[PDB]
Amino acid sequence: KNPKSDKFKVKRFHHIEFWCGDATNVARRFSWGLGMRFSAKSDLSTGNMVHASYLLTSGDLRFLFTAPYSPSLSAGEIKPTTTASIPSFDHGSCRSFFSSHGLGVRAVAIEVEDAESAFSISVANGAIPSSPPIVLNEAVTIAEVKLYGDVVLRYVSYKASEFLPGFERVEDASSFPLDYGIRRLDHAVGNVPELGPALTYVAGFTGFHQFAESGLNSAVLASNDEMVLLPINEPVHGTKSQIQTYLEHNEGAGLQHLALMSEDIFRTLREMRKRSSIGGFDFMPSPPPTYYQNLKKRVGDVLSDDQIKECEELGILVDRDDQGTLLQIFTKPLGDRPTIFIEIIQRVGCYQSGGCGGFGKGNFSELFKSI
Amino acid sequence: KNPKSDKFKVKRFHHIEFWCGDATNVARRFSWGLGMRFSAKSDLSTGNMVHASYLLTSGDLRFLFTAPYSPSLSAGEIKPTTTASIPSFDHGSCRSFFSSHGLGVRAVAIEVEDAESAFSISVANGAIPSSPPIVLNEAVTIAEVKLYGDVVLRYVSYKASEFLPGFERVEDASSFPLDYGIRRLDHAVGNVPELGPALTYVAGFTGFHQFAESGLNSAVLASNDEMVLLPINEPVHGTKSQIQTYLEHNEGAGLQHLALMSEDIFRTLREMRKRSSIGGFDFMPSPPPTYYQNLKKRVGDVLSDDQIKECEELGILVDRDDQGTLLQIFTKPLGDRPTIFIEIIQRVGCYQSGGCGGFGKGNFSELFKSI
Ligand SMILES: CC(C)(C)n1nc(-c2ccc(Cl)cc2Cl)c(C(=O)c2ccc(S(C)(=O)=O)cc2Cl)c1O
Ligand SMILES: CC(C)(C)n1nc(-c2ccc(Cl)cc2Cl)c(C(=O)c2ccc(S(C)(=O)=O)cc2Cl)c1O
Ligand SMILES: [Fe+2]
Ligand SMILES: [Fe+2]
Repeated sequence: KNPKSDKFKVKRFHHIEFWCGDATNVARRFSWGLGMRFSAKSDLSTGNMVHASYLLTSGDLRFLFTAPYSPSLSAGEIKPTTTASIPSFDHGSCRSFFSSHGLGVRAVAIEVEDAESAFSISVANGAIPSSPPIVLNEAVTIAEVKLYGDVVLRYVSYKASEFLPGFERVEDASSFPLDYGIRRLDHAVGNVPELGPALTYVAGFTGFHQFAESGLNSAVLASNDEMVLLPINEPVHGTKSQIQTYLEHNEGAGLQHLALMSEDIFRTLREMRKRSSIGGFDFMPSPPPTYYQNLKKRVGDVLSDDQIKECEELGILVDRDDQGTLLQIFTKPLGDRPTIFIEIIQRVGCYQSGGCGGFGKGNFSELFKSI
Repeated sequence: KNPKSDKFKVKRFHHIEFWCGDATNVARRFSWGLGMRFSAKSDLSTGNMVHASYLLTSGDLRFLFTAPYSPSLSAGEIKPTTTASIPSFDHGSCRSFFSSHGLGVRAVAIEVEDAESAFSISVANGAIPSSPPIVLNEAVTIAEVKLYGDVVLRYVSYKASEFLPGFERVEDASSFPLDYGIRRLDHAVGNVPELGPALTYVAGFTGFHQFAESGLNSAVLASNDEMVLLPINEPVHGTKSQIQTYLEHNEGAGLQHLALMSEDIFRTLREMRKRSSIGGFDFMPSPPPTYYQNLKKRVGDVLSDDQIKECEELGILVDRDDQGTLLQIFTKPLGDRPTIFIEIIQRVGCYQSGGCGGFGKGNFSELFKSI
């Protein structure tokens, strides 16, 4: 069942903010690799003396890339006089986050009905406050609470093309319209040392209900309509687990993978694979000959032999459950450390029902099986 | 005149090493933007638990991109037991360099006859030692001395496709052969607060001879054959200077620009300009209508009206001196801060004579003039 126990009104995923060393180069790599458009900016050219922030958009998915300038530039500023466009930004936290964890997701942003209320309620139910609700230009309100490790859950809300006050639109010869068909964030997954408490903490302050060898135990938390999915993994050892390997290279808990829905996974993967070796993203090694042999018996009704074989061409993995089918594939790590990666997905069956077709639990032993 | 006063035998530029936050994304941006090939690597996959280093090559130009992993990975190592492939690497210095200056050049590497001797001699003539000569796998010897700010002059020497011991070749489906025609480093320029002492210091320890409004005073230091060019600028104020603007955003002295020679500047600029908005590098605003009108009188004999107008198409600036002509164009800053940039050049007239045609001093008042 889905209890619908949300403690405050949640709408949709709103954006993912990466904390980087140099925002410019990462966005520009991400843009070309993922087919994402340069749509907004906040930096020196827009009067921001604190941080450089660049927004990539594709359909409704928004990726934000941020880095700190020399503190010397804003040394005359105080919070009340700040030129930062994201009031929660902190030079030390960012440099500290980036030193300890490397390129990674700092904030999972969700749009809510009233972020002020979202923050209060959440903190009343045990959330660790990170940034208090700030009202920007009397139009947008943001707040932040701790999610897991140094990742924050960011609440955004609008009085109601615009990202945020202070961000300028790139509407231009500077924003080419790349688009490899990716459209929205499906899920955002965290790696933590202990699942239970992570779950109890997060479920405790949001009201998100459990949508709930491998080397992992996982659980999925979700909003009332199940359109915000926030899964969490923990490792398991002795008889290494790949979640532990993440925790060691990441220096503790963080965001593991960003599942990005595509309106056509075949075109998305043609386009992304054309660019792997030329500035884009590499993909995990393709499953076997045989794995494409066993899909013939199990996805039949979903997929004609033609649509199948072309999964074999693009290294797409398939899985299924009573509610539907799902097409997925995984990138290699996005940066230097073997930590955060990206998943490209498309769900068949089920607006459509959030979480349609599972998350590929099936694929594990059915890749395996083909070797 | 050129005195030929080198204190030790110098051969050619050998490589430029950038210190980055995340080496992976910068190399991958640089590769696509500049038409440079992924040729070698040293990282976790090659057994390097200390740093991730990725080599871009184009003709003879080598760009190296390096970043630190979590120190936790090599906590059991001591210098004698290190898995670093570049023995001079230091986790703190790198993170400290990167925090203070942001994306930038850490090392200007020159190949010498004997780096051990190069280091001793230089330190005997007043160089500030940075890293002592280390012999790698009984084949290559590197040493480092301070150049200016936190930039080091790196001496490399071979017992004699290989970069260095410990670097693996990417010879593969992983190293696509991009090539927009860039072939070698022409010059490497530093911005410092005071020109005199910088010059006296550097000229003092190398023996490099002086090959020697704007808002700057500059001087060019050069090797015996004048194939290694190491120019230095200082600012001038009151009656801001753009060198001062660099010094403020960079947090002091550093490397200003990398002049990259192309075997065909028109093809290099077609290819680079195709990619500006799609993961590549942006170029400074093109000079006027009129500037292309005045080239008609002054480059005539060098360039037919056809070859000229196509400078106007690509925003290429031209300049000249008795020894020859030179074609040049400048990128916008390569990273977040308005600091380091790249120059694309091609020299006509003058093997060819190092420094043929000047550095574009002429272009300054002749851009100006066209506005
Ligand atoms: C339940 C949840 C939402 C957290 N979830 N669980 C997985 C998942 C499944 C299996 C393994 Cl090993 C690891 C993960 Cl993270 C998961 C995956 O997106 C997933 C599915 C399959 C595989 S693969 C390529 O077959 O082995 C890898 C991953 Cl990472 C996911 O979302
Ligand atoms: C002598 C030396 C080797 C250091 N050198 N000097 C310049 C130079 C010339 C003029 C100004 Cl303003 C600044 C620099 Cl750095 C220089 C340039 O490569 C150069 C030439 C022209 C212009 S522009 C586009 O006309 O104004 C800008 C630059 Cl950055 C250069 O190498
Ligand atoms: Fe997933
Ligand atoms: Fe130059």
